[PDB]
Amino acid sequence: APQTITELCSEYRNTQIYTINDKILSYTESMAGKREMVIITFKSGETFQVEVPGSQHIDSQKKAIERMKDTLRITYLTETKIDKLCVWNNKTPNSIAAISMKN
Amino acid sequence: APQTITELCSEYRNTQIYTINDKILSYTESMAGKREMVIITFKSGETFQVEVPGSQHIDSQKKAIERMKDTLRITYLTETKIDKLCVWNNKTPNSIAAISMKN
Amino acid sequence: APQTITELCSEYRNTQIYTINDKILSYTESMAGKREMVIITFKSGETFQVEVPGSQHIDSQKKAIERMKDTLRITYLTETKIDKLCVWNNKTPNSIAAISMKN
Amino acid sequence: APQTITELCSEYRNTQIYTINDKILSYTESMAGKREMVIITFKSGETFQVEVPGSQHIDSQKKAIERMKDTLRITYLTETKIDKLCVWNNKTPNSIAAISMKN
Amino acid sequence: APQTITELCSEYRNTQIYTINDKILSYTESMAGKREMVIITFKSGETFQVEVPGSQHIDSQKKAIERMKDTLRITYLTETKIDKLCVWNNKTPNSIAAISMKN
Ligand SMILES: O=C(O)c1cccc(O[C@H]2O[C@H](CO)[C@H](O)[C@H](O)[C@H]2O)c1
Ligand SMILES: O=C(O)c1cccc(O[C@H]2O[C@H](CO)[C@H](O)[C@H](O)[C@H]2O)c1
Ligand SMILES: O=C(O)c1cccc(O[C@H]2O[C@H](CO)[C@H](O)[C@H](O)[C@H]2O)c1
Ligand SMILES: OC[C@H]1O[C@H](O)[C@H](O)[C@@H](O)[C@H]1O
Ligand SMILES: OC[C@H]1O[C@H](O)[C@H](O)[C@@H](O)[C@H]1O
Repeated sequence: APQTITELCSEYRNTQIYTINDKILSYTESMAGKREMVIITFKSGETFQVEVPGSQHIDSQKKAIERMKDTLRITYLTETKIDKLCVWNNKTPNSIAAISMKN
Repeated sequence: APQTITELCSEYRNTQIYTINDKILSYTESMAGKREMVIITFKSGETFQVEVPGSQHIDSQKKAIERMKDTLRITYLTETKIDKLCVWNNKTPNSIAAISMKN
Repeated sequence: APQTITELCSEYRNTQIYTINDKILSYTESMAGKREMVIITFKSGETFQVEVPGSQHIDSQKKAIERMKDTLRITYLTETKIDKLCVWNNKTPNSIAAISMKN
Repeated sequence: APQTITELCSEYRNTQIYTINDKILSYTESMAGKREMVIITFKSGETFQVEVPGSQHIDSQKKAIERMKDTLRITYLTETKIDKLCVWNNKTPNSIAAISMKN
Repeated sequence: APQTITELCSEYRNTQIYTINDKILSYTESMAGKREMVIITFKSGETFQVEVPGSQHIDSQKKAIERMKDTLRITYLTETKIDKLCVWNNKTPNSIAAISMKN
């Protein structure tokens, strides 16, 4: 298995690493139908989503999507610095595939 | 996908944005049959609900309804300021579609 | 839907509101067979349970019973003040239907 | 239903209350197959388990076993003092049936 | 049942104890398909994973894998010191079987 977020991210096409090195500025959560998602922003203005679960996801990703949203909320609330995001860049806002944090 | 709670809110009929800019003043949770819901209030006097799951909701909203209640509870306990609420105004009290928090 | 805990409580038979205006004094949780329940007490001497799930509950209450136990635990741990409890008075100890918190 | 951990523990024939009055010293968690369990210790040296699920349990205990492990972790992390443990003392380590905490 | 992580770790082939005695340096979480996993690192240079669920896991391990990831997140966020890890050494990076914390 990969040993770093960059190694993992490189296994996928249409992805890139953002080096965030910052805490989340805003957290947005929606339960509206067909928009069941989370959006985060940083003081850089950069904005990222956890996508609504769809047919682009395999069954094993369903729990992992829910976990990713749990992680972003608690990351927001604790003011924890995010190090990198691995994101798909074929989505607007770019879509999170993985996150890393260091202290 | 939308980039902000206002953009997302505007995709739905019968909604409006409340700019709260404040922590939750009271949190109410019911496990009484047919009233399995959460109600929050603010110092300003406003009251909002997370509706009981019902036939107006689509399957994808089930998990998101539960997440929203989770979010409201930890937001309350941590005295986290809510920025905006996207609510449906055809319900009494108005019904939460989305929330945002800024730091 | 109701706007307050008292409104909600009054929709049900065999209920009453206790005004607690205090943090939980003690929290007890059991995984013992037939006694899978939570008990809370207050310095006033007042004791309440979340009932063991049973045939008196409907399916929409299953998640909500688990949520209520979750809420009592974290409310205890954080020394959060409880405003009111809606309880069923045809159980001993009285059984929690709904809870509100407010400082 | 019981109103205290003592009353509850008295309904079982191989149980014992351990008066702990202390925070958890160590927390151990395993996901190893057939050893999916939690072990806690205290400075007194006293060691306790949440048993692996099996035929010593009835179905109603399954969610409660997961809850109890959730409780021990957050109790450990928050340095929360445990008052009492009701345990089955026919197991090594003694097996947790219920927990109480007071402040 | 085992009374310590050391005893437990000894019941498995291809495992060893790592004495960590430190907080986690970095946390990585992926929801990318076929890489739904968590990676942790320490200042010692060691890297460990919670494996992607797979045919090597038995049904009783599926909730325990999710729990372990939950534990690693909150341990990271709270700067909690890890005592030992029981890991499988037939995986790269080595795969977490059990964790102990004291502190
Ligand atoms: O999500 C939509 O596309 C939608 C379409 C038509 C009505 C609508 O709102 C109703 O359902 C929501 C919950 O999804 C809420 O209860 C509103 O009060 C309803 O009007 C949403
Ligand atoms: O929720 C109702 O409309 C209802 C109907 C009949 C009985 C009832 O209360 C009983 O169940 C609650 C749990 O939902 C509690 O155990 C009471 O003690 C029971 O009487 C509610
Ligand atoms: O003594 C009793 O009344 C009693 C009832 C049900 C189970 C029980 O203990 C056994 O099961 C628990 C877990 O439910 C635990 O493993 C004990 O070690 C078992 O003896 C006692
Ligand atoms: O697994 C989710 C992933 O699925 C595909 O790879 C898409 O191209 C991405 O944009 C993303 O949605
Ligand atoms: O239970 C998980 C465990 O399963 C097997 O025994 C493998 O050999 C280990 O590498 C580990 O993956």
